[PDB]
Amino acid sequence: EYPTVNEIPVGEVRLYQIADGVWSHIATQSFDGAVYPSNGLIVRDGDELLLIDTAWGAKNTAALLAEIEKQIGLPVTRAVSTHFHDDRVGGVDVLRAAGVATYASPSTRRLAEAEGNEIPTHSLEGLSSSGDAVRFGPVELFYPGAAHSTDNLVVYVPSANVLYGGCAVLELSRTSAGNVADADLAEWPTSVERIQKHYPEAEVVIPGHGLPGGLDLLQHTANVVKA
Ligand SMILES: [Zn+2]
Ligand SMILES: [Zn+2]
Repeated sequence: EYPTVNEIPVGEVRLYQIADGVWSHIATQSFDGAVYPSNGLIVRDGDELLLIDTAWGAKNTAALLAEIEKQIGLPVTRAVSTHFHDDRVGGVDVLRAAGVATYASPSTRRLAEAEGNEIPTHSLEGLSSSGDAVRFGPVELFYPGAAHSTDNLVVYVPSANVLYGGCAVLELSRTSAGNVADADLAEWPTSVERIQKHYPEAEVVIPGHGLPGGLDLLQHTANVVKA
């Protein structure tokens, strides 16, 4: 009973319990002639919440904050954007106005600015080269290399062995790689292989869009991109 677009009223957000102290957030947005869902993550960080990614636009991100307060009731104090596109940074200004400290890699921040997308305030150090990993409260942030975008990060939650792939990871039902305009199609299968090798104990894998599954999403992603 993972929410899909037909279950999510316009401008609304649903939360889904992944594990103890780990939720995904699902919202929908228009893109290229269709309505897409997209996923973000919420992780308990002590007495606070760590947010991964906006809910794709200001409206959705406002709804996300209201839904978190209603369902969980701990303050969101920090947010990480996993790449520079609007399903990851669109809503940063809302998060900042709400008192959330926003974070992204230096590369994500530079690309966001160049694209005219919203810019997270704070730079994440130690993610500049492929294979780099840093701890950020209750998660590990990992830079696997260029894939969906040159800057894309993935997020691992050690307590629950949850791998959040963002848009570098495709849902099983995906037939195409989606928006490849900023992708490195040559490097993407290799970046996915670095994810597979780094997180062999992953039990849940959450794509940027659509249904969670297992490690199979990673192979499926490699296969689709190769084709
Ligand atoms: Zn993207
Ligand atoms: Zn996306």
